[PDB]
Amino acid sequence: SEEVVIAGMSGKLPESENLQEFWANLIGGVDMVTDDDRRWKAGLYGLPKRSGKLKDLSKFDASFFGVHPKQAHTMDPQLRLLLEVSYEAIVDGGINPASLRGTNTGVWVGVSGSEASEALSRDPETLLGYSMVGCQRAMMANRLSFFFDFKGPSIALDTACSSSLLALQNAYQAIRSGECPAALVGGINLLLKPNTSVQFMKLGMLSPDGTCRSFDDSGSGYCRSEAVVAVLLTKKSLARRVYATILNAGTNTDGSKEQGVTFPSGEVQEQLICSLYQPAGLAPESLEYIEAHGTGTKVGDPQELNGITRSLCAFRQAPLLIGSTKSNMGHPEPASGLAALTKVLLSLEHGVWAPNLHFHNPNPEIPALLDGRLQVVDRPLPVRGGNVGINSFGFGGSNVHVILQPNTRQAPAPTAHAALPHLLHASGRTLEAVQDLLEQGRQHSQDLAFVSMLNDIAATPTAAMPFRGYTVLGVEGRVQEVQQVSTNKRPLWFICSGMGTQWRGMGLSLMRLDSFRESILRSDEAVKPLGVKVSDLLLSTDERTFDDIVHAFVSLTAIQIALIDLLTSVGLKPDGIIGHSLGEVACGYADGCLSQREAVLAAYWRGQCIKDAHLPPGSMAAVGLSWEECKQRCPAGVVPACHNSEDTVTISGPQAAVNEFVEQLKQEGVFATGGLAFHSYFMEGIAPTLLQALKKVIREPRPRSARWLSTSIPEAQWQSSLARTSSAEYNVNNLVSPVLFQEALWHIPEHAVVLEIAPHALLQAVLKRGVKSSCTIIPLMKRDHKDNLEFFLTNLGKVHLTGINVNPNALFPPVEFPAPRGTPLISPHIKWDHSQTWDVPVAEDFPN
Amino acid sequence: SEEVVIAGMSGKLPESENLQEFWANLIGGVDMVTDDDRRWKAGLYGLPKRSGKLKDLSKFDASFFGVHPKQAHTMDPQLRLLLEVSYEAIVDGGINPASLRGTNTGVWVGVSGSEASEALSRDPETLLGYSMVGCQRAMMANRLSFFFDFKGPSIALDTACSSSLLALQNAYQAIRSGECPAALVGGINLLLKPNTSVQFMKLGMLSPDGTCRSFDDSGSGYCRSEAVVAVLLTKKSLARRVYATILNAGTNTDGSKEQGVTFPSGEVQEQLICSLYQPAGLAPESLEYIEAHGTGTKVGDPQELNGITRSLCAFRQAPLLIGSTKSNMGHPEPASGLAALTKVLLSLEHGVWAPNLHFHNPNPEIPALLDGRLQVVDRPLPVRGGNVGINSFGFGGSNVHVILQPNTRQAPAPTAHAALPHLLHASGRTLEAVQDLLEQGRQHSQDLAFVSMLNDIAATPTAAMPFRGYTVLGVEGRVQEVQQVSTNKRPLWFICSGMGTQWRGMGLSLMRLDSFRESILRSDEAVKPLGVKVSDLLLSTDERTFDDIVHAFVSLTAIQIALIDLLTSVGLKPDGIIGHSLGEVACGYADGCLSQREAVLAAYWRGQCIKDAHLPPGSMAAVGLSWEECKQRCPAGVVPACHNSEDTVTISGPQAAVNEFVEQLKQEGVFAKEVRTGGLAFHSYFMEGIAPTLLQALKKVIREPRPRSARWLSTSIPEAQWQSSLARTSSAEYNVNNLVSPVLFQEALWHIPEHAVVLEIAPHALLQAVLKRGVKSSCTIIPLMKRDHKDNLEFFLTNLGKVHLTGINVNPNALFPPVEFPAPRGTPLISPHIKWDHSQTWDVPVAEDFPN
Ligand SMILES: CC(C)(COP(=O)(O)OP(=O)(O)OC[C@H]1O[C@@H](n2cnc3c(N)ncnc32)[C@H](O)[C@@H]1OP(=O)(O)O)[C@@H](O)C(=O)NCCC(=O)NCCS
Repeated sequence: SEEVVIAGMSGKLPESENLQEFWANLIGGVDMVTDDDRRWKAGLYGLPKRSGKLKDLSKFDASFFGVHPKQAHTMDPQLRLLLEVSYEAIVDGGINPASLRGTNTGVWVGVSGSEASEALSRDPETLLGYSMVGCQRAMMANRLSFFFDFKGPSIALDTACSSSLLALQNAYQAIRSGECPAALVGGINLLLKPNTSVQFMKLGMLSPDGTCRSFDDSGSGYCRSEAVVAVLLTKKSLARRVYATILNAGTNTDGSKEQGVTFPSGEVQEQLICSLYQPAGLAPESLEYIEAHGTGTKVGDPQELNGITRSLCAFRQAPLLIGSTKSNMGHPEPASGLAALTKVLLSLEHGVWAPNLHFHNPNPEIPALLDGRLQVVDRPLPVRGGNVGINSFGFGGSNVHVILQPNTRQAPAPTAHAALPHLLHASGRTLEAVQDLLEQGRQHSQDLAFVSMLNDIAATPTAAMPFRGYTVLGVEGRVQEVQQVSTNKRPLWFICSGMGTQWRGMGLSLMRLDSFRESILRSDEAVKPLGVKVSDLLLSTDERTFDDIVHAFVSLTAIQIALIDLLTSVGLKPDGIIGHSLGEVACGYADGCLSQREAVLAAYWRGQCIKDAHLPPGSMAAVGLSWEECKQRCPAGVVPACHNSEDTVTISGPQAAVNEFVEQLKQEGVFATGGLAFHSYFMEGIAPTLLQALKKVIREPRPRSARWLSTSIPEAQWQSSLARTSSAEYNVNNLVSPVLFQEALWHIPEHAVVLEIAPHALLQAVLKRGVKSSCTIIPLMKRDHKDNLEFFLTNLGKVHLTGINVNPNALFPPVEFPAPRGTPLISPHIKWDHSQTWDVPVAEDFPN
Repeated sequence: SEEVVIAGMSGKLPESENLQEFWANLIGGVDMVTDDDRRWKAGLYGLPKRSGKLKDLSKFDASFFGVHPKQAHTMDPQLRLLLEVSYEAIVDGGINPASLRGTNTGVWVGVSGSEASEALSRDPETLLGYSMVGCQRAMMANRLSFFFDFKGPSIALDTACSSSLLALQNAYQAIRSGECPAALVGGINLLLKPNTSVQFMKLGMLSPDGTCRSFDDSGSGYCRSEAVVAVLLTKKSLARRVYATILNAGTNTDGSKEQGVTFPSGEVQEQLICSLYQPAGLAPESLEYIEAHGTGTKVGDPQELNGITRSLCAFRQAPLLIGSTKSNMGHPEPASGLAALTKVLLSLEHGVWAPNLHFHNPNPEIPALLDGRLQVVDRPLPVRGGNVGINSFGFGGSNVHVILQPNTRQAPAPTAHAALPHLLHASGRTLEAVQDLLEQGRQHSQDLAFVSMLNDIAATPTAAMPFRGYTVLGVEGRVQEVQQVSTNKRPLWFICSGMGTQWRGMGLSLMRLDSFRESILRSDEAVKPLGVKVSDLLLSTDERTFDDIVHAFVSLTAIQIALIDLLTSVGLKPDGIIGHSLGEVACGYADGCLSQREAVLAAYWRGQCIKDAHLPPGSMAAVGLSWEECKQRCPAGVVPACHNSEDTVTISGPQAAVNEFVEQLKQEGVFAKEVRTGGLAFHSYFMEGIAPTLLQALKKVIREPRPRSARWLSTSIPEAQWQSSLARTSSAEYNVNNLVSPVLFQEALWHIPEHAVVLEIAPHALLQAVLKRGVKSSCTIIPLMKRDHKDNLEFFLTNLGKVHLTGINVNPNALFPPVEFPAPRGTPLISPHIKWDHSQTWDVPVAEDFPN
């Protein structure tokens, strides 16, 4: 009531294009403060040459954010960057942004400077109205709320250095209280305007060396720095990834102080800390590490650390580890808190505290550094376990402290079926975007949570993310396609194929998959009282198992049902359905006419009734002749049985006549079963005995829907009493009547996606010829493929490639969240279309 | 679940130097939008000539706020003005700011613009570091928190037009939750930089006519305006004044909208409203009036009002009254919400809704205006009763709504309490500041709550408010002084006087005062078993009552105790204490040595033991001779008895010798007059006769001798022996010693420090004369009662006033029965009578300080 977690993060920091580059610099002891001329000539107005600066301000994937180019060029680069970082942070947490649209999710952005607004409003003659909508401080929050459709609070707040952590704290209370299910929290700072650094210099706040020497005797001021950081908070119930749980957080203010408004009151800071620990059941003994503000100033460092000594150290046996991210990258003013937060969370996730720079000699006014009660993290130390504190104190006296509980959940042990292959989808703005996400999958193909999260974020509108891809994890090579999509809503068609598609040990492969095996085990309950188990048949090693015509009819249709069950579980419902032979039983299941039990028995009795009449030897053959031209040339006894295409027709009749009429047909160069002759007169013998058996199984005939196109009954009689329902009468009719397949294939619309639901994809050949050029035709199993699970997965991948959304996670047992600690970061692999590049204000745009 | 009230308010609005001028303009239908050149040449860059502007930005009482002049000149005028308005708002609510120092009181300021910061940071070569501390947006909140010592949150927030009402809403939740006992909420906007108006113009947001034609068909944009407003919220338990109770408030945000980020979503606004009424037990039927955002834009007016129609009108039988303060003064952007709030609260307080301007033809896209379900307040209508809604919606989509319950408490009946005089104090920055507050008191002298509040806020540090004053209400003429104070902490001395101070029906007057009467009735219980009641003695008509030496001793000391009890109840604890004669008994009470019972019996037995010995006729006389010169010239049997001053000494002895030594002393031209003593010779050998009989009686009354403190200076025992066994405690032994030993009074009066305040605690102020001569020139000497004054209550009050005049804080409210708060509705505003020292004028950025 209610637990609040840090779910996702991203950022741009000095010399750090994303949080991965940031971690690299932290743990590697790189100093991200630089002295180049990026923002203004170094030395200008006597300023320090050193400051923390972002690599680039010019990039922004404008069309993704609905920004036309004339506006993009007049947005605060703070905002352009924050839009990307905010998206990065939401998907970092395994969360599809669509899941939060329309919700009362809040946005709080800590921000102290609107230097671009100043620049872009300097000339009345030429300025643009829309510059306000891209630059005014309120918009730093409001444009986020607008893009993401977050209808909770949308506030830009300024408390100077504490602004971003105060934003965290405000968001935290909104979630704890119930106001908000989640919150996007931002911190931003840019160094565009030199006059600002001069004001700070003249106040005595900036060190000339341009260095935050956190805790050192040598410390003589702070280094100004840039940062764009965002973090997603959610209530625990919505989280996938969880970096940490926020145990507590508050703010107070120094109030009145004899020494002046910018003198930090260590006593009041201490007061804030004290109010948040022991009074809330949280012991200072529980802390492992505290991230101090640590700007490295003569006055403020001792105030702060001595305050820590009195509020926390005094109630502890063990030394308290202390650090400050500012030693590494300088001080990004209002973004300081979230910048530091990312250091803490990256440190926790990697198991190692990233060390401070510039700590050579403890400040002698700070007893606890000299007696070892505080221990500066000055080389990488391993994370021993414990809660974490964060200070962020602004120069006007606004103080904030937050207490974190790191997530320590470990990966599950691999089970019997983590050995399986998995499927990974991706969407993206560019080819590289998709390539990178897929590569990350390949590199962490065993991290079930990581893959589960990547799959959740892949289902996106095709307008927004026009590139898709898939790869199959857990198999020999790089099995991968990636391609651009066009935004046609591509309609989905199921084709259930007939006999001929059986084979030796089919579905031995897919029985490994728990989801498939369950649809087989449910088909077992339909045929247990009749002394047969489909599960045994599929798992059988016996060469001859499927020779028996009941073993074949039941196994063929039980596999079609399992394939339909999987396809359903991943979110595919068909726009149209078409059968061939025995496939019309499976179509009935796909249409909601037959239950599972009904359809499996309609295959058993269809097979049992034919086996028991020990009929004469018959034969069929596909032949290269049209429909009307088969009736012409067919010897007596042989009839055209299935209208596959304009060129292919399958004929049916007695073995004698058919084997002869085929050898005489090859001798004129023309294209040319179980010893049975389906869809001929031969089965009118079965008609009455079947009708009776299947009247006992299909008691309550349910209507066929518009989506299912019949192949047992021509278009002409679609309206009839027979065609209304999937009755026992409908089924018998299918057996004797011809299969009018090419008849239905005319109806398939442009750009459709056609799925051949069968244990072997026999009709691939026919469907290409029968269906429009645009349409893509996708098999699901192939006969004697080394591994059909791989095959199935690879072809689901091809469906995702079309623009239809597919979520593979339902194929495998669901992952238990929160994700384990150490689950790889997602934010750094979200890549944008930066073909771009956009205007950025420059020093000469401001007064001198 | 803690009730949150709006306790106090102040502001500067267009053409309106305070909320009274603002109310005058509202109810009078004055248009505060003007077209002069104050900020920039009107018309510049094609801008509207019209905007709402403050009369002045140049004033600020810098030293009061601890701002040195070099910094004052480089502060955002927003902040300078906000500091004054914030102070004004706290004291408006009857609340002394000192009562909130050190507390977790929060500060939230809605603010969208830092145009002064831009100006003051334009030249690197010459700019000041201090400019940041006076101009950066965070400081608009942080400097308030610094000055007032408010240690809760200190946040400057920007949601464009909704910022100040969002600040109200955030503060509201902090108080409701327990985070904060109170909160200062500000809203600020200035029009310094023309380029900003150009940006707004180019976005299509500003009407050319420079007018918010709220709800009119004609409406084509908004008028930009300035405003500095602040409001104090508290939890109910801390409030004195209560304008209204906040029943509910929330914010949401429009989110995603096809039409663009600055298109207002009436549907989402509706959603916000819906979430705050029926789900919280608040019925739309309960509203009387809703203050709409009402910027007067083609698109936004219908979105808003139709949203109101669907969220509220649809659940109402009666028409809903609607208005917008923006018709009156334009739109002050982030300060819009609190500006509108003051309209609502002023309207409520005066009993009349201030009408909109510029409403001629209803916007035809708004059905509810045409069918009468919404009724624009376009002429002044009386307030019939009901809850009030306020909308404030920012152009980036941040929406806020607050629901108010107006305060309707009425003044109690004057009833069976027949009207006493009261005392009214005031502090201020200038003479006028004090004169005005006192005048307001005089004009509302029967509003008990108003007076009680004015008294609470008068107690201030003397460094900060160097002028004080008082008046006595409820009496014949104008009893008033006002004067400047010096910042010496002036120490407070009590002088308990001796005999001679009795008189016929003394304290008949002060028995009206409940607190005094009770200290008499407690002195009655000490002497009921001995067949005497002091209350009867004071109320007695018998001319001779106080001739009897026990009637006098007990009544004199019982009144001294009651005066000490009053002085205590108004907050005065003495820095030093000094007795004379029988006064050393009362000193014991004032020092915490004697209980009330102990001290009243130590007067009874001191008097009864002298009455019993019917000793020889004796006499005393004050004489014009120094201490050592009396031992020289005194005939044997006469001794110098009391050392009153360097000039006056009272001699004591047998009637024979003293009457002769007085006629021989006038024949050498020396001052010499008899003292009326009951024919007795105090502080002579004559009382060694009483010594044993008293010591025994007083050992039965003072069972457990308690130590005298450093504060009490003895007059029965010289300085030299202050360390002794006798002087440790206020024992029976100490008391007997006083009777026989001389009274060493001028001895103690040397010790009284410079600039002290000396109170003669006696039923008549006999020693006034003596104390002036005995004590340093600086020191001020104040009586408390005077013999045969027409009315001693008036006198007492007038002299408490004179104590307040010195810089020592006195709170008269405890003398009278406590006022029940919240104050009644209509209690006069305080904010407009808080006047500052505006002698200095300060820099204000100008249009030329920005780019062109
Ligand atoms: C300082 C002092 C000289 C001033 O005396 P004062 O100004 O004449 O004061 P008084 O109380 O006498 O009052 C003034 C007038 O009212 C008269 N009066 C009215 N009511 C009176 C009353 N109840 N008792 C005595 N006199 C009274 C006086 O006779 C006097 O008359 P005058 O104006 O014609 O001279 C003198 O009060 C003094 O020294 N008192 C201290 C005596 C002392 O030390 N001990 C006494 C007992 S231990």
